[PDB]
Amino acid sequence: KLVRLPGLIDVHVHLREPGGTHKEDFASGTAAALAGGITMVCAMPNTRPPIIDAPALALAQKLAEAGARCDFALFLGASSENAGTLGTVAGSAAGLKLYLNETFSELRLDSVVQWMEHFETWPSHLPIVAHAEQQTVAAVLMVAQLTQRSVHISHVARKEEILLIKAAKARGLPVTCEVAPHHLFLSHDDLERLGPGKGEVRPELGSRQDVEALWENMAVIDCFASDHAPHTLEEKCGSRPPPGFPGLETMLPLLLTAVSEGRLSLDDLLQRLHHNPRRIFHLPPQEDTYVEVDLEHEWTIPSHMPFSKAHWTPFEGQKVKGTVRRVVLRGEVAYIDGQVLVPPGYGQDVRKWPQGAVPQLP
Amino acid sequence: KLVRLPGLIDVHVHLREPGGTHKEDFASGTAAALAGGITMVCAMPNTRPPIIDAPALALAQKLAEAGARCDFALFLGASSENAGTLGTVAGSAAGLKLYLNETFSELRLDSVVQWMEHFETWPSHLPIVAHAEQQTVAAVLMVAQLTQRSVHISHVARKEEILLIKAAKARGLPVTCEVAPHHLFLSHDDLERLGPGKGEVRPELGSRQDVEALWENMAVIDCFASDHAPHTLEEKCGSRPPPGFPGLETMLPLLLTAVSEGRLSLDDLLQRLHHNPRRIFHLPPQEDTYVEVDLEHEWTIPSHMPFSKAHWTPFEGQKVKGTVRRVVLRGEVAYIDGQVLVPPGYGQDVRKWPQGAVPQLP
Ligand SMILES: [Zn+2]
Ligand SMILES: [Zn+2]
Ligand SMILES: [Zn+2]
Ligand SMILES: [Zn+2]
Repeated sequence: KLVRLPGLIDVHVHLREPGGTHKEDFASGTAAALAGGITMVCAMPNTRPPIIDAPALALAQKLAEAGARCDFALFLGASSENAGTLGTVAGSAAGLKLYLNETFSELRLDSVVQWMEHFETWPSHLPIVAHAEQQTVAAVLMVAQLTQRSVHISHVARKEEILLIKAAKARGLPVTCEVAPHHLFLSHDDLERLGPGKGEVRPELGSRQDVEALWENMAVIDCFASDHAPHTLEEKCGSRPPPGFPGLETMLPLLLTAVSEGRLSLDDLLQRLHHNPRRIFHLPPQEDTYVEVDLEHEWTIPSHMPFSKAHWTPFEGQKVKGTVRRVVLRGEVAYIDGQVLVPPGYGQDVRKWPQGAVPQLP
Repeated sequence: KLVRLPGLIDVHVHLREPGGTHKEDFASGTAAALAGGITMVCAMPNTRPPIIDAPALALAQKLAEAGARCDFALFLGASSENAGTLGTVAGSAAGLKLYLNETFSELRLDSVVQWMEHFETWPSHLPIVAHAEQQTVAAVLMVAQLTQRSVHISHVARKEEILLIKAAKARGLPVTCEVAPHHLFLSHDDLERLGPGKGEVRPELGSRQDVEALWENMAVIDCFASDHAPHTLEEKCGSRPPPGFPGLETMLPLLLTAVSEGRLSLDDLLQRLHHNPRRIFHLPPQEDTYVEVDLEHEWTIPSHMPFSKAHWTPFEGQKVKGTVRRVVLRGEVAYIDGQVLVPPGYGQDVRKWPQGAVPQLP
């Protein structure tokens, strides 16, 4: 007996196109999404070139429309040069992303004053997301208060961070956050097995106490999102390992295992992979769209999942219970038992749908 | 014709006793203070042992009462172990100091949650000061708002920081700040001359644009304070140079030069070295206490000033106009033209004066 879920949404994926297509592209990344029960993704802007102006966004939109197999929205990225310049294209994007810790030259912000300028200039009704670790979470929360608006904090990984967000919410501040599966299901205890190269991710893997704190504070977590950050094994095992893990194909199976063990409910899961992503990012419903999962099937995560070009996974060897059996996207069968059945280009930009525009005052 | 000033206050000095007395002690540091026209100092807690509990404070109080030549108050320091333990001695201290960036093991805080615990437990009517650089200023401001109280930011050094504080003040937040003379009178342009060892200080020397921003934003600066941080030349020129500059003997001459050039007024100076320190830290007046200065005398800063055991200065070679001629402290001549005339032990703990206790609700 299969369980029918709505079409799940991952608001944080790196699909590497343009410019890193050996790591992943729209076609491979969205195949990975569908196999993981995800029917809509929001793609991050740290591509090459990065999506930091209108021409780069226009290119990315066409690459996505031609390559995506599931539906999508594309983030714009904040730079040291583009505050006050994105107003005409802002509404066509998923939102604006600020990289406040380690980043590529083009997305580096060298001053909190630049963060303020973005919060002041980006349209007030549109989403802003920050990669912010440790005290940077407190800092960007301050900037959000000074500019009187909301902020979404990406991949919370530490007890310190989730307790700070909890305290902010207790004071009624408009902050939401997400947590990635590797910060719920891996810790320092796994670095031995992974090694210093594969184990490289940002935010870094937490202690057992960090992991326990995130579970204890599940009520504070608004969304789950993969931070799918594909890099090849050659890159991860090399001399200058880039941070990041692939995660689209493993996220839902890991979380379904946790549901089966009673660590959270099916509803808790659907709030965090469907309802809260919709409401925070103003993402539209998808008609005739659903995912069928088998909660009984026990399997072991292999050395690589079938679709991501990353061709490795940090969850290798973990036992899971829960499998995606079928995905239907807008009335077409998109995935069955290991086979993707919609072509590159089937996916659409949800921000171009009438129901996908963010409502605003005239 | 000499100008009579009130007794000036430096709220940020490191006098190194106990535990670093080769660098400075209470007797030498307060001689330096008097020679710089300073009649009251607030001593920082990063001594050895650091002033992080009642026994250490008790020892420091006796060392100061025996050695100080001018009046003083002593800070307590926040640690990872002492939140909630300082209530009985808190009122006897200048305030509580948090070291939020680089620090010794004992004063290191590893989580913003620890900062919050201190803001929640330290008595609400007593001062809290933070060493906070760059985004750390935004972070500690957030903690101050979450806990609904004030904070004083030490040595603001950058355009980024002063503009952040300016924006916070425009929103009516209870934040004050101070700037040190090296961040007004030295910059990157001086690193050539100083070298990488002598030039080591935290916050680091700013760009010319940072320096210009602090002057342009003088209205935002509540206090001047030296951050007198004596280290010997051997230490500064050695393989692991500690950060910090000596500054008590040079601060007032540098600032008087700026007054003579019309860069700020005499009143602007007295607000920042007398009135605002009194009101922010609830420091009492000193009876029959005053400083006589000569604003006409031009001289060149030598390779070392007479009193600090640091026996070097980063201002060597700068031309100044303005000299301290006489200091009277509580009715006794304390300093005349290069000679200190009150003995170690003349100085008193102002927090023990009836007028030096901080008023509170019963
Ligand atoms: Zn990130
Ligand atoms: Zn990311
Ligand atoms: Zn400091
Ligand atoms: Zn200091």
